[PDB]
Amino acid sequence: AECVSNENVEIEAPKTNIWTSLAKEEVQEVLDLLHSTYNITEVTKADFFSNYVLWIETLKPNKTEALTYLDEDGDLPPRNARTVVYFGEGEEGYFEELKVGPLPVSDETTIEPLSFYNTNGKSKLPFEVGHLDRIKSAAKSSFLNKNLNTTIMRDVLEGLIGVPYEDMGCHSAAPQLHDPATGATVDYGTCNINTENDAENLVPTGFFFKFDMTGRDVSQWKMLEYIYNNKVYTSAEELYEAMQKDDFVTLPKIDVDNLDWTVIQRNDSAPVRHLDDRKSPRLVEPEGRRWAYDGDEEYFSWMDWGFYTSWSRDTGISFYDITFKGERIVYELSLQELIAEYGSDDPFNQHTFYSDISYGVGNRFSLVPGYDCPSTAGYFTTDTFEYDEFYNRTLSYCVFENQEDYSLLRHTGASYSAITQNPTLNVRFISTIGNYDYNFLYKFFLDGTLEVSVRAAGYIQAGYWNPETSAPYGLKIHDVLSGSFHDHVLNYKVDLDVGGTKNRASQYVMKDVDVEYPWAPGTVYNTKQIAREVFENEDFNGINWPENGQGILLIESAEETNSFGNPRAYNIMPGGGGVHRIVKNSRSGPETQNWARSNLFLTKHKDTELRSSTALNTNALYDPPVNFNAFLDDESLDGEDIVAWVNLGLHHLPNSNDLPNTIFSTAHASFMLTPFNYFDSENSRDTTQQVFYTYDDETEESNWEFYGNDWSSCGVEVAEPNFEDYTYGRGTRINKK
Amino acid sequence: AECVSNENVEIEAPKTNIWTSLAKEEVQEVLDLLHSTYNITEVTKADFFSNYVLWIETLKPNKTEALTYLDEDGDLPPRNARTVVYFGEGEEGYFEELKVGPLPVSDETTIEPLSFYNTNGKSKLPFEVGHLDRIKSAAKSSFLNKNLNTTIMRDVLEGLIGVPYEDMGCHSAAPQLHDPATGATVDYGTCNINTENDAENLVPTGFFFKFDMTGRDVSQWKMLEYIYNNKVYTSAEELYEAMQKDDFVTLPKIDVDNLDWTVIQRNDSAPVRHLDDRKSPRLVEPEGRRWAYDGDEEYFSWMDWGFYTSWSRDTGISFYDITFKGERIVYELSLQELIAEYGSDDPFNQHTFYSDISYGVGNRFSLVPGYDCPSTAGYFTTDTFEYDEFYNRTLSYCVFENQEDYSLLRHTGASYSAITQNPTLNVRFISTIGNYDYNFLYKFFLDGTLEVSVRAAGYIQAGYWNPETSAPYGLKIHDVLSGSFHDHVLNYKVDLDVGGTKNRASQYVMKDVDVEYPWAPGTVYNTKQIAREVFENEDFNGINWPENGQGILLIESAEETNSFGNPRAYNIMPGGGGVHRIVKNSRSGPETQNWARSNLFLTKHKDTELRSSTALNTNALYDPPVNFNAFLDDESLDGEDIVAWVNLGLHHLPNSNDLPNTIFSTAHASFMLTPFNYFDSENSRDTTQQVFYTYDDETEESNWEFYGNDWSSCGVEVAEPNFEDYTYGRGTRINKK
Ligand SMILES: *[C@@H]1O[C@H](CO)[C@@H](O[C@@H]2O[C@H](CO)[C@@H](O[C@@H]3O[C@H](CO)[C@@H](O)[C@H](O)[C@@H]3O)[C@H](O)[C@H]2NC(C)=O)[C@H](O)[C@H]1NC(C)=O
Ligand SMILES: *[C@@H]1O[C@H](CO)[C@@H](O[C@@H]2O[C@H](CO)[C@@H](O[C@@H]3O[C@H](CO)[C@@H](O)[C@H](O)[C@@H]3O)[C@H](O)[C@H]2NC(C)=O)[C@H](O)[C@H]1NC(C)=O
Ligand SMILES: *[C@@H]1O[C@H](CO)[C@@H](O)[C@H](O)[C@H]1NC(C)=O
Ligand SMILES: *[C@@H]1O[C@H](CO)[C@@H](O)[C@H](O)[C@H]1NC(C)=O
Ligand SMILES: *[C@@H]1O[C@H](CO)[C@@H](O)[C@H](O)[C@H]1NC(C)=O
Ligand SMILES: *[C@@H]1O[C@H](CO)[C@@H](O)[C@H](O)[C@H]1NC(C)=O
Ligand SMILES: *[C@@H]1O[C@H](CO)[C@@H](O)[C@H](O)[C@H]1NC(C)=O
Ligand SMILES: *[C@@H]1O[C@H](CO)[C@@H](O)[C@H](O)[C@H]1NC(C)=O
Ligand SMILES: *[C@@H]1O[C@H](CO)[C@@H](O)[C@H](O)[C@H]1NC(C)=O
Ligand SMILES: *[C@@H]1O[C@H](CO)[C@@H](O)[C@H](O)[C@H]1NC(C)=O
Ligand SMILES: [Ca+2]
Ligand SMILES: [Ca+2]
Ligand SMILES: [Ca+2]
Ligand SMILES: [Ca+2]
Ligand SMILES: [Cl-]
Ligand SMILES: [Cl-]
Ligand SMILES: [Cl-]
Ligand SMILES: [Cl-]
Ligand SMILES: [Cl-]
Ligand SMILES: [Cl-]
Ligand SMILES: [Cl-]
Ligand SMILES: [Cl-]
Ligand SMILES: [Cl-]
Ligand SMILES: [Cl-]
Ligand SMILES: [Cu+2]
Ligand SMILES: [Cu+2]
Ligand SMILES: [Mg+2]
Ligand SMILES: [Mg+2]
Ligand SMILES: [Mg+2]
Ligand SMILES: [Mg+2]
Ligand SMILES: [Mg+2]
Ligand SMILES: [Mg+2]
Ligand SMILES: [Mg+2]
Ligand SMILES: [Mg+2]
Ligand SMILES: [Mg+2]
Ligand SMILES: [Mg+2]
Repeated sequence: AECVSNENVEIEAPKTNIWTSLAKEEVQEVLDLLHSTYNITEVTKADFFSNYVLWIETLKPNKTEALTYLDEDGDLPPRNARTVVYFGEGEEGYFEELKVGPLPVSDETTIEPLSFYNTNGKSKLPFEVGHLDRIKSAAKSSFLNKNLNTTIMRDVLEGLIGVPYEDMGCHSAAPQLHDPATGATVDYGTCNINTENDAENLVPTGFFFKFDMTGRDVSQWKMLEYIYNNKVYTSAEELYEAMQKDDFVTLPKIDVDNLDWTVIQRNDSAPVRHLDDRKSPRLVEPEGRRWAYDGDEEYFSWMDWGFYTSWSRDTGISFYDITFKGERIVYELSLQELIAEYGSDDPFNQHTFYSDISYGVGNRFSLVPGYDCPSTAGYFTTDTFEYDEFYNRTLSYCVFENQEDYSLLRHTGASYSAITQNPTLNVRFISTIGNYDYNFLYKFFLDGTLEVSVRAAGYIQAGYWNPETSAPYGLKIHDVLSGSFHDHVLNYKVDLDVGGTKNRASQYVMKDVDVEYPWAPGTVYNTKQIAREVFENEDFNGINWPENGQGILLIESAEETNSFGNPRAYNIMPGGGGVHRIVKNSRSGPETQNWARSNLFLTKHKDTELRSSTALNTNALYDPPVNFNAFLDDESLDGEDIVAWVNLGLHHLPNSNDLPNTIFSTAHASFMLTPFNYFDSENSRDTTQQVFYTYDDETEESNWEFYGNDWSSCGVEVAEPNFEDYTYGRGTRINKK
Repeated sequence: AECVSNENVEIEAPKTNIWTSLAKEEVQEVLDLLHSTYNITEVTKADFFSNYVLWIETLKPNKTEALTYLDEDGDLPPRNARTVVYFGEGEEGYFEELKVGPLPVSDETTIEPLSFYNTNGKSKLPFEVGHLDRIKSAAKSSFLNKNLNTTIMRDVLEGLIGVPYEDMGCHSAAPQLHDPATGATVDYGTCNINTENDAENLVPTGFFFKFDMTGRDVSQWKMLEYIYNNKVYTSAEELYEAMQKDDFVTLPKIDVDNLDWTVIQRNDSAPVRHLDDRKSPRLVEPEGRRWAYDGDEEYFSWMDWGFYTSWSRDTGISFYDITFKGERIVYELSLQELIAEYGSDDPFNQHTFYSDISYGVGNRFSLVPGYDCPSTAGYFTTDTFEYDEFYNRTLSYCVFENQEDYSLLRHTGASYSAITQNPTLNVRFISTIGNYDYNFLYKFFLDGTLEVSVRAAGYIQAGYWNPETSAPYGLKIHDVLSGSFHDHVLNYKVDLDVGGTKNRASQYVMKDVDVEYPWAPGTVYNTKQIAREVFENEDFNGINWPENGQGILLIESAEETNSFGNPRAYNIMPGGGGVHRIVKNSRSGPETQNWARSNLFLTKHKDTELRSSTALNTNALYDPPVNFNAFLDDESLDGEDIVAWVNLGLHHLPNSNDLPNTIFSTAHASFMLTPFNYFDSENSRDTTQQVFYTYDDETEESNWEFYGNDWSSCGVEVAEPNFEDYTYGRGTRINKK
């Protein structure tokens, strides 16, 4: 017979999602007010001397006002926007962050400089250290074409590289290099062979350059150097003349006629593996979906968990008010930043230290149904605003229930077997940022554990292989290609509030010790002990996971205990990828990413310490809007609202197993938040997704208790995914405007 | 319409499984020959002065003869049995290992002392350090009853504990403590309250004792001490008299009337979570099974992988001749040992250092269909022989194809999206050894990566909570219960043969370094580099995973390279649980478990270094059959057949989340073996389980390429698991005898 079908369930959220992105109408009201207050130019007509709007987004509520609303019948917090506007109308240009609110627009609405979350106390970001925005990108591109497409440079480039200028693409290293001592801003760059399949990163040419881009007048910008085979030339003419001499060394050129090694998808001439003409397995829901949601509030419930989601252009998804069995465990869980920091012999890769939130993690592409998420997933639409357009992104994140490949627990003994299944709620989004594809997963378990993970895939940023200098910095993975060495590091703000806001952070340290026991006087034993140590103060050094795993890190309630006197706690448990930066002192990130140097940091919660990086950090090398180290000022954590800033990372040394692409299976990092004396007992025991088998010794009869789950054979339709809902591109745009 | 069904596929193995367990007929021939050669007593009639047979199993072939057979058209290696026989007919008793072969029995068959794989050079294990076999267990049990069930001790026990002798169970700590300097063998013990649900480990009484069990004449065995509240009494009478004094302290007694906190299975009075009245998700195979097997040879194929399995009483499953795309990567992969080493204030837990292979990992229970493995799993029968009976164990291990919850790789760019699914082959067995349930998984990926993992669940071995002394060694997790601190450590023999047997082991060390580049003279940069270092010699210290993950460990072919000159290699990549023992010098395991002190060891392959522990190790504290450290003798590894002995572990400090049972989700350890320059490229690209989506900019049309996989909706039957095949117990026995 047919399996019993049930419909998807919707619920009403306990409260309003006060963290949600601005509605289209709210964005429009703000943009309209900006246009009536200032002389705003459309981005498509703008230059460095115009004013124009970049960003308009929710300025999220402060925590005390949010908690009063959620927990104590408080007023809705004010609805405010953060906007970022470039002002070029003055003697000097700058970006300024402005607060617009409250909303909706009324006679109470104002526009004010906004800086409370910037540790440097400034609303204004100087032009020299400005955002690499559409206007600056276009200016740089035009400048490079002006220099590289001369009669002489066309000849130089074709001579060295083997293809004409039209067949390559030249571009600039990030971040830019502004020197506050001299005022100069310089930048390096390289060229890569053009491909039809987005594989430019696998065909770097080894031709480099350096330019001065100081000031808002591009007529004063100048090429400083051309660099090739580790030699520096101070003009096109010098390099051209050097190339005419008999002693000139041209390094091996890329074979542009044979690029099949860069292609990801199956060669349909390839043999099929045995049985690969059968479809692989599918997850199904025989009795329908087991999580519920409020569509308007983006509030989700599953097996006694509840939470709200929010979306930003900078970072993608965040979670607020994460509750389990009716108690908040985490106020805010939010990815903060992702860096990719390269080491190299060459002046492009050695100057690459990406801030992915500067580019945007939340302004990318839809998920591919059936492949990126299981076919049983539900999909959600989010939005952003950039440069005069509201972007609606369908299939932006997905929610699905997995059946994990192992049971949650079991035991066999005393003539019974008791086994509990392990269904999990899963929230995923994937951000493809140029060459990289980052896969973010949040996995919730029946006992109250949550696992946060990331996997990376996509094309690597390789480098040109110069046998004389490249070997310390990468493996030779193709004829003229190095797998350039880099660190990925990701910061998560984990605002645990265990048994209320007032908490303590502690560690149980494990050690071997020699002891004598009262029951064997005089006999020394080498044994092992625990010792609880309280993290009394913010530690500038952060916390690194202990050698040989010899410690357990807790966030404890300051006052609440379980029935046996233990502080209610959650354990922050590292999984794979518990690594931080190798490099200590980067010229490409002196002060911009100071959270990335230890595994984790504990701080006192502050509304002014909203975020560990900003989209405005990356080029502001010495005076970024947020210098994370400002948070670390030795404050007591001993009965305080604590935030853990937890890092995941990978030291990536690409090899053959990264061509044509890196794989997600071995590029993985995760951590868990797991109850530790948070209850009196383990709290999955109430699930019905378990079996109790008993055997009677006398009667020789077995009994199976399935707790209302009928495992009898039944028929289902294995449904086609919603492929028709997937359209390529970075969201549907509506110009405002 | 209905999904297209296909039948399970069977294949013929390339060769015979020369590692397989003895057939019933082979065991019978050996037992018959032992009975005709020696005076053998049935185990049920045996004592310490009898001779009797314990074990009869395959003595696996040596490696060179195996490889000649597999690869070079060699003869089948000789078919031999290892037997272990207790001989008590002499002046002193001992166990002896004997080789019986070749088989089948003929005039060529002999019986010889067997010791080549014992580093101590002995076939004979003295009685004092003997196996804790059925005969010795029975003698100890009888001795304890003789002492503890006297009129005086019945009164002492009821007075201190609160229930009569009939309502408790008293038992001995493992290992025993034999002192070679004096010849004495002693042992500690405790008592636990009897339960109906195998939860005795949650109700330890805090009553301890110590006895001398030296020699084969039990009439000379003597109780030495009773220990209670950290006080030592040298007789029952002394303790009884102390208990009559007004100043005697009786510690708080267990509440035996309220033990519901020990119960695993659902309380059907408990509320149901929202939507838990719907069945959780199921994995299905819409087009049938995609792995094949040879049922007689226990040879398995999946997506270009091949391997044979073997089963032993000591360790469970092993893998031989693991091939990927027609090349052997691993000759032998075999779990070797699992230890559980406790630290405590009390003389039971402090003297607990289990060797789980002494008890047997491969002589346990069947898997529960649908719960222990997915419903799409296939199940396999294995066998053992112990104490006159051949045991056939159905549902002993399972094989299934998972769909992992994340794709293997993807990329979006240049108007396409390319995503590859991540189906994996999975081989599981579960060994429930008393209180512990160990879940072993071997997971194979499309690119040639394999992941080895373990998860633990079941009841903890807790201890009595004495407020005066217990706190350094555990948390108070119930009214009179400590979560005793312990290490789990597991050893795997990983005989990688990368591009042949002759290999090198290397590490790429990662470090930050200050450098000056030729293209910026005089400017110092702090960057990062790699350096390849060869492990030239066996290192007595072993290898511990590097701080901050700053290294990659390889097994390289000595001679074979890929097309870019890199040695073909596999990377041994740690996942979670990359920990080793905390304790350094245990009185309960001085020389018996010397592999457990570092994360991994590399040695030169030897047939005499078959195994890192034995079932005969645990009580032989100073002179075990195998002392692992004997393998570490500074031999060159620089172009040699290398074996990696890889450890997984957990430092377990039980908390509330371990009552009533530990959970598998957070008690996890794993490592991966992943290709590293082993090919020229990443080798999943030929799978059909991928999609290539393209978008045409001009025509505004999308195209989907599914490589022959039809995702159209189709009907399937979701089948009932084979629950009828699950019978409780540790295998069906046939007495031989
Ligand atoms: C959320 O909490 C933040 C941080 O406590 C609040 O920040 C405060 O915002 C006000 C403006 O609304 C700032 O006042 C301004 O200060 C400048 C500089 O002295 C002064 O010139 C202006 O006239 C104005 O008074 C205030 O400095 C700032 N506090 C901090 C510590 O930076 C914010 O108001 C809170 N948000 C909401 C919605 O309540
Ligand atoms: C597999 O390899 C092992 C290790 O190389 C071989 O072990 C050898 O086994 C023979 C017995 O079959 C041992 O010979 C005996 O030595 C004793 C002691 O000196 C002697 O008294 C006996 O008369 C006999 O010669 C030999 O010592 C042992 N080698 C080592 C290094 O321990 C084993 O034979 C191989 N198995 C197969 C099936 O070929
Ligand atoms: C607005 O700025 C533009 C130049 O960006 C200028 O031409 C125009 O006069 C300004 N508008 C007003 C009303 O002054
Ligand atoms: C580069 O110069 C060539 C001729 O010298 C011209 O045809 C082409 O349009 C130029 N490219 C760009 C992008 O300006
Ligand atoms: C496809 O396979 C053919 C034949 O093996 C090979 O020559 C070619 O390089 C492959 N093409 C691509 C695009 O991968
Ligand atoms: C965003 O997309 C959703 C789903 O298609 C739709 O309901 C909503 O109206 C869209 N918003 C706008 C203003 O386009
Ligand atoms: C075998 O041993 C038993 C004692 O275990 C003894 O009674 C018997 O005489 C022995 N058999 C022979 C044939 O000597
Ligand atoms: C213990 O002694 C009691 C009486 O003193 C007796 O009834 C019981 O059978 C004894 N138990 C055992 C296991 O010998
Ligand atoms: C079952 O639930 C009842 C009511 O909550 C409780 O009193 C009892 O202790 C539970 N029993 C078991 C066996 O867990
Ligand atoms: C072991 O069990 C399998 C499967 O039930 C069966 O085919 C085989 O005959 C059994 N072996 C013996 C000798 O009982
Ligand atoms: Ca907090
Ligand atoms: Ca602080
Ligand atoms: Ca080897
Ligand atoms: Ca050696
Ligand atoms: Cl300012
Ligand atoms: Cl090339
Ligand atoms: Cl949906
Ligand atoms: Cl302590
Ligand atoms: Cl700066
Ligand atoms: Cl011997
Ligand atoms: Cl109790
Ligand atoms: Cl089966
Ligand atoms: Cl090197
Ligand atoms: Cl010994
Ligand atoms: Cu990478
Ligand atoms: Cu444990
Ligand atoms: Mg909205
Ligand atoms: Mg009011
Ligand atoms: Mg208002
Ligand atoms: Mg509503
Ligand atoms: Mg506060
Ligand atoms: Mg067999
Ligand atoms: Mg012959
Ligand atoms: Mg023969
Ligand atoms: Mg056959
Ligand atoms: Mg050899």
